[PDB]
Amino acid sequence: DKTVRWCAVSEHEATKCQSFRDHMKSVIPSDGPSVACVKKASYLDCIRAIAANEADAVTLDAGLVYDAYLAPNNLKPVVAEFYGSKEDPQTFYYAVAVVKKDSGFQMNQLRGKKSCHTGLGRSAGWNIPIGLLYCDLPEPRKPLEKAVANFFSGSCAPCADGTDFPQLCQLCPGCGCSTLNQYFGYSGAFKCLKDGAGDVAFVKHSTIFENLANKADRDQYELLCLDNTRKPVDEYKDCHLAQVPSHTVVARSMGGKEDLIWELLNQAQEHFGKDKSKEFQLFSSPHGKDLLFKDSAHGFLKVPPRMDAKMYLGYEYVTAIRNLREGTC
Ligand SMILES: [Fe+3]
Repeated sequence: DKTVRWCAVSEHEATKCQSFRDHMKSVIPSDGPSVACVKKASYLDCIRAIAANEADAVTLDAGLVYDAYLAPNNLKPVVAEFYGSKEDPQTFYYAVAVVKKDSGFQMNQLRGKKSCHTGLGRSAGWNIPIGLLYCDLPEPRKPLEKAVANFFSGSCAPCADGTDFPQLCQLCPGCGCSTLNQYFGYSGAFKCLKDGAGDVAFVKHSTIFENLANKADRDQYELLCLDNTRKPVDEYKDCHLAQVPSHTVVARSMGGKEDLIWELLNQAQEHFGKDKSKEFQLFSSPHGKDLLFKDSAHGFLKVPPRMDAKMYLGYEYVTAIRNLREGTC
């Protein structure tokens, strides 16, 4: 079988997936890999669809690769994004806290603010900033959601349960887990800050550059540094919360079609990759940012075949995510 069933998360992704499928048909020979689109309501539905042999591939933030590995889904990373450039491929990025200039507060003054997160469980939007915060609370509210809900004065945490924790959806009611939620993802969390809904956006170092083309506009923003100071958004290298690994395509650990997923993706970056074509762009869309893959990605690299999720993420990140979810301090 030469079809890779790609899992698209809701409507904008499904639109781009269809364009992906149709543009690959225009350049890959008829005996080559083809794209079929499967649409689901959230990454987690895609994880389950893949484990159940209803879909083959989906791209996940590395924090979500954790959930993807857990039994009984047992998926594995097979193809990783890289950032930066072909010339120096980065398989990491920086988690940063973006704030508006002249809002005055520092990192130790986040209590009571309104917070914009990319989504529950994601590296920059959640695992890093909450992972740094949780234990350092004097309060054992500590199985996360309730503790974060009380610490901030209202949030948008896409994919959180708004019935159980309404505070975490105050800025984005329903906490929708797809780009139909306008405050989902890196650029949704940035808009949440830009719009004045929240006081801080937990996103990545490219995010503000993806959204504000003009240096004068960007000058109205700053980064919160862990030593309770602020720096210009250009100085993320010296002012970030953490470095985290690349988003990656996951697949079944057995019968995953990983070899065919690589073939589809490699041939796709060849024809429609970074600045390759004006007919189609793997890495951007008129339909939204970060659909199917990150806009900030410049291409794909194959994951070594021995490497399971825990090896991909590494010991410190797997341990932190495990500890963060158990509230162990
Ligand atoms: Fe991410």
